[PDB]
Amino acid sequence: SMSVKKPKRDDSKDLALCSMILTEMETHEDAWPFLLPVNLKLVPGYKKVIKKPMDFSTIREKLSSGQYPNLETFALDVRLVFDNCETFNEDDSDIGRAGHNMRKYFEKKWTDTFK
Repeated sequence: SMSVKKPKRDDSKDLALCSMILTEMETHEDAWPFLLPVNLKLVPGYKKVIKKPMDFSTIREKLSSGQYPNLETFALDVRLVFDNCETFNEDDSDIGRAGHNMRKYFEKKWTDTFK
């Protein structure tokens, strides 16, 4: 409350650490469905169904240009990429499996880097 603060958690490295995580996601072999925005002209249904499209390149640009206020807003966009993927793709598809693999990969790096 006013003039009553919890001890200040050091957030000075968060930008660099989220960048490193994102590099590792970018270079994973199963990243390929996620590297670029889904082409809304060429993928029937995507535009209407997926209200907030997100992809690694778009997160990378947001990150590089100070559009994440804190590390939680960064994790929300990463999770959105996987949530969108589950919304649109069957679990038993290459892309569906890719999404589950990447989300697992991300959540471990997240916990190990910050928790």
